[PDB]
Amino acid sequence: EEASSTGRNFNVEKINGEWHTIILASDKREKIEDNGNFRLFLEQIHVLEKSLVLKFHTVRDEECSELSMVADKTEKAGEYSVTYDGFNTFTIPKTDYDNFLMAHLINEKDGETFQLMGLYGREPDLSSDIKERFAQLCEEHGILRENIIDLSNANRC
Repeated sequence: EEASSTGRNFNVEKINGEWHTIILASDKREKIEDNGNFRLFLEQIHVLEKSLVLKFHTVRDEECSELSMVADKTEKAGEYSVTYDGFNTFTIPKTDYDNFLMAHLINEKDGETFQLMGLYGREPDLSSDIKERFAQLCEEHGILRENIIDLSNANRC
């Protein structure tokens, strides 16, 4: 079964655990390119009562660096917020819990904004069919495929 974090049947505890950044997408490509602040490699999601603890690592000059963030539930069901290089809110428009998780995020910094979409997998890669479903979801948010970056052969340290 698949669900949306904003859906009536969403079970947040089922997204707990191991996750890997498979593909990142953005309408501001630089944010997820080699030195962008949003090229984050997810490692796990710890589901709490009113928040999610996200553990990521970044890379610079082939060197991994750990970083944790706490995303708090907001007044909108299925929506979380977190301060990081500006103010961010995100939802999970689609997840099947056991294979993939697709997140849609809005960042607001210095009076501006950009969208970030992420495809995370329980394993360090996902099937071409799931990757195609992600490209369709990105398209529905106005993000061109050329702004979608597959990081599957670059997510391990």
